[PDB]
Amino acid sequence: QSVTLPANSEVTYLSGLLPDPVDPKASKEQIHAEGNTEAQARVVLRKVETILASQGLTLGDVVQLRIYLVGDPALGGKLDFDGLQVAFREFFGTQKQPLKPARTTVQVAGLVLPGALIEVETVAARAR
Amino acid sequence: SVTLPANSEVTYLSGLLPDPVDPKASKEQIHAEGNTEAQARVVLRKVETILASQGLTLGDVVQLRIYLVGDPALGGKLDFDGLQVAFREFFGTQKQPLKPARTTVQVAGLVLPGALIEVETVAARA
Amino acid sequence: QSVTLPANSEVTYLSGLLPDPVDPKASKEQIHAEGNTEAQARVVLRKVETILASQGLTLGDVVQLRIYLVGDPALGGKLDFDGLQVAFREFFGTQKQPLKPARTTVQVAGLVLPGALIEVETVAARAR
Repeated sequence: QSVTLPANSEVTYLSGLLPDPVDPKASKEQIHAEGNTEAQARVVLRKVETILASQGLTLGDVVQLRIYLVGDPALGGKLDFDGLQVAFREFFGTQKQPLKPARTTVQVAGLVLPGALIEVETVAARAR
Repeated sequence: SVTLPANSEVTYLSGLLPDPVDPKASKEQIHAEGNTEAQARVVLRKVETILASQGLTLGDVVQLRIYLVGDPALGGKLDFDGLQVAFREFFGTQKQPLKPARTTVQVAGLVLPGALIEVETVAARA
Repeated sequence: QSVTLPANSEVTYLSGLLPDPVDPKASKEQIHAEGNTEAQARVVLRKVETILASQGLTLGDVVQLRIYLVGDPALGGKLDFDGLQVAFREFFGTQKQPLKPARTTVQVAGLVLPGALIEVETVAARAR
């Protein structure tokens, strides 16, 4: 629905995050990601957690999540939203972390990393 | 461009979709219908209503991001004019003349089949 | 990586910026932009520079850059990330302007200006 930031909030913007290449040491021309949308989303949400934690922030501090999916051929070229929702539910609305941010999921035509099916963009804010 | 004073209270909405043509139909048949003008009218009303339930109006909007899909009924063509027909009913009006920061891009699809528009909103009251 | 704003920040939101059409007075049916991604990104990033300067802001004040690319027909419909990077680096991470904002680059299906290969959306803030 909606999230409201107090005027005393400290706001942190992340770059869009992609899954890790299977070999981060591969050449610029063979660097690529593997896995289906659910697997890749799980990797990317963990990266968000890790980056946020290194700032003293938690997944409960997320105020806005923008998720860009690439269509999966097995799904008629459509975005794999069900795969995404599985991973997303492991990280948000659970008991370790109950909160859910404002979010948006759209199907894009492509991402910069070959084989990547998901990129996530994050805004977090710690009230004060 | 819009500049927020440092005393602003800022609100983020989730992306908003039009309503399915049959919300009780099965999981694979859920879908939206209508052209861009009609679907934009449903979505902008949801934005209006959600904002009102928080004490905010369309004048409080600072950033509108609009994702359009090509219209299947027109062979996948982008119906930007339809969007602008609906959009003008809500913004740049006389009750509230101001214009928010906005972005309109054509995405490949939305999570609701047949949906041609999603709107993402940022609002702030001093 | 990440950019975090103190709660003293004044935040500025720009509309998405497109490259200029090759004939701004051409018909609604022939209006179109030209050039490859690197050329257009250089035009679009300049509009960001110019608009910020007119607001008392600099490119170092940019906190978030969202870049939407259209696939280049000359690239089989692939996004021209290398062209984008050439242009982007003339503007961010230089020696006069060292800062780099949180950014996201994704490939969309289309933009509202035919022939446009890039739109850039900007959020800026000067701390106080």
